[PDB]
Formats: sequence, structure tokens, C-alpha cells
Amino acid sequence: ERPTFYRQELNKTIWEVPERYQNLSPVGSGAYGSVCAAFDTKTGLRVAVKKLSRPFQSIIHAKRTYRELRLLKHMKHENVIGLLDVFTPARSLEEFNDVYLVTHLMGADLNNIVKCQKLTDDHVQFLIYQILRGLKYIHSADIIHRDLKPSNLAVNEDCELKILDFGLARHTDDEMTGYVATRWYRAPEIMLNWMHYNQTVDIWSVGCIMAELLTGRTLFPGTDHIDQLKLILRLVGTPGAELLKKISSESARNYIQSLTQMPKMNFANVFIGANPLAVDLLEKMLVLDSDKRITAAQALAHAYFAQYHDPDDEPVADPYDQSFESRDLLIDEWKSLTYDEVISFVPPPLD
Ligand SMILES: Oc1ccccc1Cl
Repeated sequence: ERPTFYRQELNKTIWEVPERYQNLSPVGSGAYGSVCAAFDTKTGLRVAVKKLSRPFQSIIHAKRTYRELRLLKHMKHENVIGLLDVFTPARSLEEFNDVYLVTHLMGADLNNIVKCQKLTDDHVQFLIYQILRGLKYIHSADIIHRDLKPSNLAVNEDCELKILDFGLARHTDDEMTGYVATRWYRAPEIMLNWMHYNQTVDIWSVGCIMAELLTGRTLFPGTDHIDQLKLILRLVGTPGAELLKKISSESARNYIQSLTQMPKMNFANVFIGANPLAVDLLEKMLVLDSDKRITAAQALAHAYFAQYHDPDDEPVADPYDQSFESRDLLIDEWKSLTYDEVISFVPPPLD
């Protein structure tokens, strides 16, 4: 039952893959892992094959490997990335070192859609509808994506959308620093490690993305964390008394209280020309108090999506057992857990 593998070196990396994958072409490397595009002869699909870099190099990296695999094996939804395959060339746990993941090859992401194309309001409705449908699913499993931004959303020629890679390993400090797209969609409460936070951080991200689709420009293109905060508070207003209570870092409170009080702006005067319903939705997403932000299931029922909303076709997820997150194991234990997950993988049907 084990398939036959063949080897080849591409840009100083050995790839050993099942024969079913053909015409491997390097596509990139850095998000630690090399990625090749290939043709999968068994499904007829163009696929991206990611070879993980040093998956069990430390406890941290081994747990991260486990976490990514568990998450990708769970996601089964039209608007979310899933796993077509996962494999290793090893024939036993004792020689298990390398892990390859396989998913659908995506073309365009939303960034180059917003940069290269004029979207109508109908396109904005459809794109945002699909992000919220996918996010309803994700959140119903008690998973937080954490890294929703246009480059993480694949969009095909029919404007059909998929949410791609989850924020799994926290980004390094340096890659969130300065004038960088990496931070522009992040919710204020997690911009610094200064509050604990919920699923609705992803809803803030969606509001930022929706605003950019509507204007064609970044809503909060901050030059650093503090510049970005000031852009945010200028739009949504400074926190009142109700909300300053709920903040618990004293140092955060203390900086926040140094700021001059600003009222919430009028969104109809920021988003000139936009559908009044879109503006209404944005006001419900872009709220500082994260307890009061609209949820994805709530947002799907908003009147802006009246032409796409179907309550019998917005599925929720099977339960996702995340108890491993609180568990402490050695490298070889994490690794053996990963091996069982590779070995038990069962592919999606061609129907
Ligand atoms: O980003 C991913 C995820 C799973 C498989 C392949 C790639 Cl490139």
C-alpha cells in the first residue's frame, strides 16, 4: 500500500515524493518549509507541496509541527484551506524525519485582486460573505485564525474565496515592526501583548479588509504600533469609562489615559459613496470593545448579505480537541504523535 517515491534535488533541497506528484517546480522558501507546485495525477489537481524545515528540531518546533498538522487535518469547508495529502518517505518511526503537506495550488490572493481590479459592491458583498462563512466554521471549533489579511485569502476567477494559513507560530517581533502589512489588520487589543483576547480579533481583521475592498486602500497603514493605534483611535474614538475598566494591564491603561479624548467619527463621511448597509456593518465590526463586536454568525444575518445568506448552507465544524495545547511532552513524544497523524490520514473523496 505504501507508494513508490522518487528523489530529485531542486535548489539544493532533496524532494522525495510519491510518483503521483509530477512536474515539481520550486515556488518559494522561508515560511520555514520549501514549497513546490506540482501536478497530482491521482486527482487531476495542481497542488502545492510543502516540505517542512526541521520539524522536530526542538520541543517548540515539534509541537508546532503537531499543531499545524492537527489543524490542517480538521478543516473541512469550502472557504477554508484543507489537506489533500500528507506523507513521509520514512518506513518506520525510527527513520521518521521529514514531513510533506499537500494542498490545492492557489493563483491570486485578495491583495492582487484589490490592487489590480475595480470591484463592485456586489463583489464586496460576495467576498466578505465568504470570509464570514469560513470564519463562522473556524470559530465554531474554538479556533482563532489570528492572521487574516489579503495575502492570506485566495480568490479565483469566479471571485470564489478561501482562507489560507493560520497564525500558528507567533510572528517574530521584527516582522511586526514598522510600515508593514503584517500588522495593519491586527486588532488593537493584541497589537501589543497587553490584553487577553477572543475570536473577535478576527472580526476586526475582516472590517479592515472590507474597508480596503470598498476604498481600494489600507484603512490603518501605520508606520509603527503607536502610529497605528493613533490612526485607529482617530476613527473609532478613544475608550470611555465602561471600557477602560475592562482593561487590566496597568501600563496599557496608563498610556491610554495619556491620550487626548477623541469622539468616534462619522463613517459615512470616511467611506464616501459606499452602500449605507456596508457602512452599518463596518460600524459593528470596528468597535474597540471586543465584547460588543459583531460575531461571524451574527454578521452573516446582516441585511448587507441578503442576496447570499442561506442559513441552511453555513455549516459549523466538528468538535476540535485542543487539549494538547496545555500538555508538556519531549521531542520524540510530539514526533511520535505527528507520525500517528501522518499515518492515519485519510484523503477527501473525489465527490
Ligand atoms: O500552506 C500550505 C499548507 C498545506 C500544504 C501546503 C502548503 Cl504550501
